[PDB]
Amino acid sequence: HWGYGKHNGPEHWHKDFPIAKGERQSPVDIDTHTAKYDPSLKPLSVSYDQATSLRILNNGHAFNVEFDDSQDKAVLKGGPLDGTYRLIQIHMHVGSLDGQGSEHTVDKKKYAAELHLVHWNTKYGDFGKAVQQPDGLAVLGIFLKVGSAKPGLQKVVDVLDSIKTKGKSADFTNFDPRGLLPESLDYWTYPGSLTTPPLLECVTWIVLKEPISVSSEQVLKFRKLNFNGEGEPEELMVDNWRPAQPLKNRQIKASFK
Ligand SMILES: [Cu+2]
Repeated sequence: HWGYGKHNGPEHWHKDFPIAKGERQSPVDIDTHTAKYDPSLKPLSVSYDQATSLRILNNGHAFNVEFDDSQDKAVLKGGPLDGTYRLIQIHMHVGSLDGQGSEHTVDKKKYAAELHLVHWNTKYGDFGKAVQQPDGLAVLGIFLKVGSAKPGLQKVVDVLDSIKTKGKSADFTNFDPRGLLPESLDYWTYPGSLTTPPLLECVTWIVLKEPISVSSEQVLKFRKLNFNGEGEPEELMVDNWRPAQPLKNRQIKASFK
């Protein structure tokens, strides 16, 4: 199996999933001084108006909000993308200390957490088929930094008690993901992979420059989930992040100067 522990952590993943040592693995450190600004990139289009959330679940790796992706309700397009990408899931990578938690780093700096809004290319029929394509997924990464409480996240915060342990799930309809975005849509983009097994290199990464803020109380609560199942020794779901991987010969582009 796999996890974030000493014996099944990121350093062990390559034995079950050889692609862990591939050419386009994620996350990566974003060196703001070498990223290439590209004014040819069309603007990032986020259309979450009729988004329809379904459930929130603790799969032992993170909390996950699942959406109905049977139609073009909550979609992502524009930016470096060709076609339409449907939102299917949102989860969070969180640290144990405010100075760590994010998967992507900026000039080596790590944020307290990182939200990943996963979308898949509609020209592929469904998510399962999409992950098998180099351009099958588009994942929006949003950093979290301590500040004023974030209303959009309080919705999640308010339900955490119900999904404390691995396998627990709860109804999570009428959740508006628009509430998870910072003011600016400026971003960095590069070709990468899923950051948890199977680690398929099928995603176009779009990492927002502006982190959203969350209150200390909110962050504390997001660290109260468990990796373990109910009844087993309690293992706090903290530091469920994969460290930065070798960029190799990939170019990180910026949508802003
Ligand atoms: Cu993720």
